[PDB]
Amino acid sequence: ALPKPPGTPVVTESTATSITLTWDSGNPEPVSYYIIQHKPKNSEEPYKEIDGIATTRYSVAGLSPYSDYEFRVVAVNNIGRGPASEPVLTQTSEQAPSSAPRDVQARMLSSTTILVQWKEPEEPNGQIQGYRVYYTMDPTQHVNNWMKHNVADSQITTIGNLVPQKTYSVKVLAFTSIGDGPLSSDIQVITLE
Repeated sequence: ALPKPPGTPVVTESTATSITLTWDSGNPEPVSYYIIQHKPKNSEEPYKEIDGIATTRYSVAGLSPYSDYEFRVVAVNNIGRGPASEPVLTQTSEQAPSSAPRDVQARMLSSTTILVQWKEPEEPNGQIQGYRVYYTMDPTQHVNNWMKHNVADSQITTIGNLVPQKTYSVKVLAFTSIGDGPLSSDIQVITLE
């Protein structure tokens, strides 16, 4: 007869871009192979299908970081294709952001304070936990020797105690739990009233 549905698949490995599934055959007799059905959790469209999986374990790659996914497994034998299992829900791991905060802007508020603001990076790869604002009077320095101000998840901050009539270079990165993303390319702001 046709195969019965495989056992509900179990996620046993995950990375930022892959999910590894294992399942029970769900069947008394041997199965020829399996088909994995996968989609984003909140897609309302039909599952995509990976055909011809010859074992009861498979890693689905390259998915995107910090994303919700739905999977099912289908068994096939010589008679044909059985019903899909019950779905499993899961989520790929986070990464550091892989793009810079966008539209980074700064303007003078006084001779000693500026206003810095930006937009969220397009590629956060995770929950943004905060931003780090780098600023200096000498941008030839390594960024780790610039002055630094840490911020929570936000898009605007003020920075004070600046020396008047100076060009300050400013760079901003976002960070997730995993790590720091890239720095925006330098902008300049002058402490001139």
